[PDB]
Amino acid sequence: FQKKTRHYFIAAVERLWDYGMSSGSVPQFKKVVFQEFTDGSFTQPLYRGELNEHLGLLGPYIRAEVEDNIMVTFRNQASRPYSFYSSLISYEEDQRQGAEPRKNFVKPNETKTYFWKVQHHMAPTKDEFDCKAWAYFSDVDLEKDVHSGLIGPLLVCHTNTLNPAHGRQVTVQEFALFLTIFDETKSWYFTENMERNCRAPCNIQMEDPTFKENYRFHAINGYIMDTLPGLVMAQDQRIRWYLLSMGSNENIHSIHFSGHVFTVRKKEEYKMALYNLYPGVFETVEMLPSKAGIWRVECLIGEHLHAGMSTLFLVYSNKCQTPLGMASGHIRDFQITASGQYGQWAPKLARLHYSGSINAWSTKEPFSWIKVDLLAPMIIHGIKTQGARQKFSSLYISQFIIMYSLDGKKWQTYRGNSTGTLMVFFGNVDSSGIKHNIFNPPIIARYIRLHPTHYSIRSTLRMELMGCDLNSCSMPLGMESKAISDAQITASSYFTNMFATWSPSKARLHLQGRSNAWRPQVNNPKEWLQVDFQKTMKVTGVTTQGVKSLLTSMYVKEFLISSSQDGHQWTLFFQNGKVKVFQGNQDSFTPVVNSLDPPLLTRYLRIHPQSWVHQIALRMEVLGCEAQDLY
Repeated sequence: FQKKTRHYFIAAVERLWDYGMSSGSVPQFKKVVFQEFTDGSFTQPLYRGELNEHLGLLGPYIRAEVEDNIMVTFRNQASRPYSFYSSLISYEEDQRQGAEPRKNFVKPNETKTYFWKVQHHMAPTKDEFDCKAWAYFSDVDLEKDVHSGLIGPLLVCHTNTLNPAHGRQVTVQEFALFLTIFDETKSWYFTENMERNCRAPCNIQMEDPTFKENYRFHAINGYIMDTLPGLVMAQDQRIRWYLLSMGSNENIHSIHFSGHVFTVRKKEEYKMALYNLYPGVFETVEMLPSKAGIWRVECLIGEHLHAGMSTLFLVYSNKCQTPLGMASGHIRDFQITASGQYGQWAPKLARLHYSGSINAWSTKEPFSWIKVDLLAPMIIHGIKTQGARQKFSSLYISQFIIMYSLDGKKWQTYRGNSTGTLMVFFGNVDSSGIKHNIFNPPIIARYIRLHPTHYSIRSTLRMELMGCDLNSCSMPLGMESKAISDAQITASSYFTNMFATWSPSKARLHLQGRSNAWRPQVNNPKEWLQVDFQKTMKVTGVTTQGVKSLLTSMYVKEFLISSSQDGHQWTLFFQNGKVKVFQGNQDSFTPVVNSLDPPLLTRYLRIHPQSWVHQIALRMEVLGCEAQDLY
């Protein structure tokens, strides 16, 4: 094993604070931020990827192991000079000095570089977790420059915990949360007060009730209206929260995650439901978010919640109404083929919460649709839909219909609970409106289409899909295991006397007994066996088999299948042309791998025998799963 020298090429620059969710007269503000750069030339702006966009408005992640080397090669690009400071900032030796000027000061365009051995002084212990949290910031004006925006996260971990892939991922997934009430009586804000807001209409509210940050900025970062973007994780892959509070002396932030419970190491580990974040207390805390859906982080201190802390997060997965991974799924998955175009393009980047100005789907086309391929047959319980924000303009989809496909070939429309002809969905009201439409129940698709019925200024959408897995279903549905009850299967008829009862309940793949299968009362090709599923299912295929009656051999050679949603009237199974002549059995044992070209959407599944051997006789199984459960 080795040690590593890990240099971070980092600078300070401005831009700042977009509001643009929904809730036009938005101000510009112009505070400072830390920024990662590529090298010593300081050119490439090191594009903040989907995996750390939550980080947004503060600095990048500086990271090391125990016996390691940390290096910062820093440039300042701003008006006030700033600096780089943290707890282990091991400055060495003495000098031919005048009472030790150990003052860190970094002038604009000058390059102050410093590097140090990270000793076990910063390190987590055996009683602790994989990695500890620390803060870096600017020490020049440590009152102002924390409100100025120079907040930074530092991660010190155990040896053999990081990767060649950068950072660590061994069942991890890490997010820093940065709780501060910001204020502009601090950093340079004179160059904001009469820069923007004022020209000839000015001279309104000096310091008297104008309090521009106590008008707004309760930060969980600085994307902090009631919403910040990239809090994206799996419901099993057990997440580490890096919770640091900063700011002034009221900046006690009592934070929780509704529906979830976390575990905090200290001496031993003990289990907590909310944490009181104190200014200068840098916490590391873990959870296993086994409640799938959509939640939020909030500071539960009354007044702080009611001015910008009700901030979302999203947990994808299995168990089993989970997101399908519009954040953490596929970097640029499926989209359209023609129906989607504005430069700022289609899915590609139409994901729920995704930040920036180039963000979401965007078409001024009356005949529009988007289309995801879920790569597999999948459960989809619902959809969260949301709009995007323009120049000064609110723009979303207000109504939509959904279509889906199981194959790629034959699509149809959708129909909510007894609704009418077509299921009309309500969309957003605004450019934020996380309108979590559940599909009451089902859709086993692979492909989903969203078509707008009405729009604002364009057909504009970003979204996330709910559901899970089936069970990835070349798996038995429950005829062998008997998850499908003996009450839950009827046939057209059954053969019964005294020595035998060949009831429909017995049509199971490997059954023994005297009457060990289904047989009808007489032998017709308009006969049938019917599985009721007490909820709506997907079918991969039907595995058929015959009977060893001790008398003679008995099996079904050829058959047809019918489906139904109501349970009473029947739409039957077709090829590309006429009905499907299914190839079946030849013996008293041996099961048949008999699957469907379109996989079947159905709650009611009927076997219709055609040709047989000696009598019609059936043992069987269904391969499949649900998706959801009715209409």
